[PDB]
Amino acid sequence: MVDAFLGTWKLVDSKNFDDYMKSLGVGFATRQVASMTKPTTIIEKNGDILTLKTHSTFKNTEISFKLGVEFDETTADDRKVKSIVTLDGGKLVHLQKWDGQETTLVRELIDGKLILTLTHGTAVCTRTYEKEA
Ligand SMILES: CCCCCCCCCCCCCCCCCC(=O)O
Repeated sequence: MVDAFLGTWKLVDSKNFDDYMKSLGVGFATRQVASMTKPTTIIEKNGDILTLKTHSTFKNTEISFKLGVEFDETTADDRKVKSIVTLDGGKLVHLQKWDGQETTLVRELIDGKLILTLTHGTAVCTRTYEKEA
């Protein structure tokens, strides 16, 4: 079940985000500001429809999806992708596909913290979120 993921979460640690963003071709100036941004992520559910909000002073996104059903997405860096999110080994696994490329955004609860692992190419970023509410 998804239920321990639900709520409001704040970024408290980030490792290799610049490498991940550079791998996606994000420009230097956007990486600069993103490296100093601390987002809030809000995860809500209504039945098997999940809504994932990511808020900040820089960029803001919102997606809604049905678990295990593909959806179109336009990412914070303006990639137009085909996406699917599923529970897999108790993790929320978000797979984005575009132009034959793939990136995964994997969320796992470890000791009450939500660990977001971002993989594109060889770049692996780990971001740790702490529960606000
Ligand atoms: C909405 C805020 C996202 C994080 C700061 C802006 C970064 C914009 C350029 C890179 C976007 C890459 C895809 C989205 C990464 C999501 C990271 C996260 O939720 O912590």
